[PDB]
Amino acid sequence: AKRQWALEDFEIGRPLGKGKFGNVYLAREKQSKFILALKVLFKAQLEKAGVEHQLRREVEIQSHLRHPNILRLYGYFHDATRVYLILEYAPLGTVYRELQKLSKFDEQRTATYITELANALSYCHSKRVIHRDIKPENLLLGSAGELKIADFGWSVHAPSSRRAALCGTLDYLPPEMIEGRMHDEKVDLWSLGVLCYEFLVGKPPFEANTYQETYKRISRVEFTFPDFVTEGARDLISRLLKHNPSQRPMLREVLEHPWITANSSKPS
Ligand SMILES: CN1CCN(C(=O)c2ccc(Nc3ncc4c(n3)-c3ccc(Cl)cc3C(c3c(F)cccc3F)=NC4)cc2)CC1
Repeated sequence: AKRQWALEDFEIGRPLGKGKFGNVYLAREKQSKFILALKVLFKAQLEKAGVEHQLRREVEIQSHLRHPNILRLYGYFHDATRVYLILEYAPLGTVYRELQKLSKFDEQRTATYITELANALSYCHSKRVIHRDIKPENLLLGSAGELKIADFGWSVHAPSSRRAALCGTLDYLPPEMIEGRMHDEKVDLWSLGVLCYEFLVGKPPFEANTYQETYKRISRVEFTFPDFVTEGARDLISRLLKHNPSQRPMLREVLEHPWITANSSKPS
């Protein structure tokens, strides 16, 4: 006799954004006045796009994860024409918007994000959840500025025009996935390397003018740092962006890396 959710349970307020397949609203649960983000998906659009499967998979995985740096799915329900996801509201919005605003983050902000991300991924891997999307546009910020990995990235339009895709997003694809090799939890360490670089620099490390060059840069691991990137950061990013997934660090080594601990001092 779990909770049967119904639309009637919520007061809906201002739109927070348009998705590919519907909209997200600021909402309150009526009795409690608790604030949350209500995501509405239109079944006819889900069907047209062939994405129901993505939605059942994530809802299943997501309903079972509880971690302060993973955006919580509190529940879901549907009617004849709509699916509703009752999601944690992150008041500070996306990390991507904040990176656009600032162009790049400092070392403390970056290293603190990486700690949060490493903790969340390490929790995911302990539940056999692998290959999480941690692109900036899929990271939200709580009221204390804590990072939250968002659910259901495929339901939101990719940035502006900047990101190109293939079997996923080109800029974040690891070499093992583009040389058709087997892939495992070690993809998440590659992602973390790309993200750390993007945080510090303001663009991802293999960004190129064509789509085939971006691909060659990844497979060859051709990246360089702007002069302002400090040696501890270069060291971490270089350890994360190893061509061979096996030589990528464990998440615990990321968490105890001296650059991370010098710059991420917030008690976990
Ligand atoms: C006062 N202003 C300040 C500026 N604002 C924001 O930028 C902003 C945007 C969103 C939020 N918070 C928030 N929290 C949770 C979620 C969303 N958005 C939200 C809003 C719109 C859309 Cl389209 C998606 C999502 C996603 C979400 C997702 F499901 C996948 C990937 C990325 C996401 F943000 N998850 C749920 C807060 C501020 C608007 C309000």
